[PDB]
Amino acid sequence: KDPQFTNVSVHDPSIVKDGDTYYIFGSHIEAAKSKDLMNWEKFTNGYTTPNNKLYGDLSKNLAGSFKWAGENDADSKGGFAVWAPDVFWNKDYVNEDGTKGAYMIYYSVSSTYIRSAIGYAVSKHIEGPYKYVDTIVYSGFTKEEAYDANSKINKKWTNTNIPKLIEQGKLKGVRADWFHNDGSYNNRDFPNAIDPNLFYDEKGNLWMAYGSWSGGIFVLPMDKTTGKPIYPGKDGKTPDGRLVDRYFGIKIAGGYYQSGEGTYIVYDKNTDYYYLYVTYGWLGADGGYNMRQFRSTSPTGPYVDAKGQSAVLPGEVDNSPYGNKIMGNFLFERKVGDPGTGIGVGYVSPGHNSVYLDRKTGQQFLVFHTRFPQSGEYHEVRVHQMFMNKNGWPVVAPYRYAGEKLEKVNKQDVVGEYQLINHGKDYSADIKKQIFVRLNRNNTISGDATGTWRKIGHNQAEITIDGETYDGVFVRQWDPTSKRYVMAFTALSNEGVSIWGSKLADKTDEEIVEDVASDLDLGDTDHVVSNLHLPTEGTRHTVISWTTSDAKVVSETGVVHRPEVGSAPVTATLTATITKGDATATKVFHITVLPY
Ligand SMILES: OC[C@@H]1O[C@@H](OC[C@@H]2O[C@@H](OC[C@@H]3O[C@@H](OC[C@@H]4O[C@@H](OC[C@@H]5O[C@@H](OC[C@@H]6O[C@@H](OC[C@@H]7O[C@@H](OC[C@@H]8O[C@@H](O)[C@H](O)[C@H]8O)[C@H](O)[C@H]7O)[C@H](O)[C@H]6O)[C@H](O)[C@H]5O)[C@H](O)[C@H]4O)[C@H](O)[C@H]3O)[C@H](O)[C@H]2O)[C@H](O)[C@H]1O
Repeated sequence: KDPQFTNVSVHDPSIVKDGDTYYIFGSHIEAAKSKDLMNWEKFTNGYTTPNNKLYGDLSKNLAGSFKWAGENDADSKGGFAVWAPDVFWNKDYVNEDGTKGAYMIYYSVSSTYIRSAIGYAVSKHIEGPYKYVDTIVYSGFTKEEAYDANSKINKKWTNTNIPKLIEQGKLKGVRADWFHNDGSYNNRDFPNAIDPNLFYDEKGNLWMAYGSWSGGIFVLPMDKTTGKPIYPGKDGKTPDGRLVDRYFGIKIAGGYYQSGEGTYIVYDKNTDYYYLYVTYGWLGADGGYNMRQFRSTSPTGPYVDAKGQSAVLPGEVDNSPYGNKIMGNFLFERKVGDPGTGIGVGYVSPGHNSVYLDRKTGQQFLVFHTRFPQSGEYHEVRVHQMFMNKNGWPVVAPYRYAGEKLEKVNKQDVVGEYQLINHGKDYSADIKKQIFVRLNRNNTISGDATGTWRKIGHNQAEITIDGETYDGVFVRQWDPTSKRYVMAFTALSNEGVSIWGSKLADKTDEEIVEDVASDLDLGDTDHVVSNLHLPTEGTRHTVISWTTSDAKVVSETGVVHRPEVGSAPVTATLTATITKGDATATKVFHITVLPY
């Protein structure tokens, strides 16, 4: 009855459901399918060309886009760069043969941090092969003629699709503000055209939101029929002050060179909210990708967080205060004495997500790529279920989706000790690990934090710590370390902080110290040539202190002193005294140290 998982490495996944089957489409022409959001099979060949699984002859097909960026050019020297797509079924799209209905993949191509463009391709079948249509949004264009190093491409704006639009009367003409004084692209205020996301709204209209760092995230209204932007055509401001551009659209997030990418927007027909997901930080293992969360009553904004702050920054400022941090770097550390093996389950730089909102059950899933502790830049896809908390915010489940659903939750299954992770607001390469609290039968919270708690209705959690209230739900989770299903909670404060709870198994101190003793292993102590690592700490704050029988062979801290060449091997005995509260255990380790 244990869950089975089959993983795949798709960067920047973007989920879509097609009948019985779930599909995700990532960067680098990578894509996979699942029937259960747990077992994925990849079906693509990547950047292979031709016979490219998605695009066929990659270079000739998408050449309309590669005239501008993303092929053997600058940062895509000797390769391609096809980034962060989105895929959906457009029942309204008029084909080349007059019939209506097609799959659309909206993709990015890029060659610098600013020179890039969004284009799209259509197809009879969702697995491809897709067939180019147009290139609709450019960035990194210049006021006069110019070139990037190791690039032959004239960057002047007259090389984009802008002149054609000025002809068709869709734009007045070039906006001066797009350029600095030196005539270069003004990405302080204007976007980098990648990461398109396609969403329908409440009345069934189509929209594309897009962008990464630089000037921010923009949204454009989309002609359901052709697949092309209905450009604003005139500059202006939104009623609340947000920039509207004639070409780029409406600014809904970010700005002033700060991070933010992987836009995904969903209309919730029940809460009547548009939820904006965005990822902060830098994608690699030392860059700290966060996922951030905002909402608006309009698809155009203004999008705000649980604190009621704008996703659009006021200037070059720390962006970390803004947006619900719904997931950062974390590790449910498997300390000495915890069941299972390994370091525990953790993520490094999770993010660039899509969302699937099921029409039948109303269950919501978060879908993202992530790296892992101790694994460098290796990454896999992960799915976490989201549940709607009492304030109209989806709250993310602590663990990957394993078939769980909301249930009636009984108080006696909630009471106990919890490992708790508080994702906070700051972010870095720091991995956040658990503290130890308990939810007591008297509805107080004691341990590494102090406060009160309430179950409300079938499963609503309310957690109060030091005058902050975190609202979310109690829900059952798969803990892959102890290999059991566990009680868990996730809750969100109106500071936009998320806290996670995973319930430890019930144990008394006398049981903890004996679990610690049985787990405490120094490895092979028979042929010792290096220093030994002696853990001073076991699970649930158990102190482990050490003594040695002979400091000349090995110290209290595990530093060994090998005999000089041509000596007899030497031995000492290390004693671990293990104490949790009033309990005590002892374990002895016999050490043999080899001479040089
Ligand atoms: O073999 C069978 C199967 O294979 C196995 O599969 C495993 C495979 O491995 C995966 O590869 C995935 C890896 O990740 C890919 O990377 C992801 C893609 O690229 C991403 O690029 C995004 C970039 O990120 C952002 O950078 C952020 C930011 O933007 C720029 O900012 C700098 C810039 O400079 C400033 O100047 C301003 C000055 O300031 C003012 O004072 C002055 O006036 C101005 O002059 C400017 O303002 C600043 O913005 C910088 O880039 C950075 O700072 C940026 O948005 C993007 O450029 C993209 O998001 C993502 O898609 C990596 O390439 C790939 O290797 C495969 O997927 C997987 O299949 C499997 O195991 C086997 O079965």
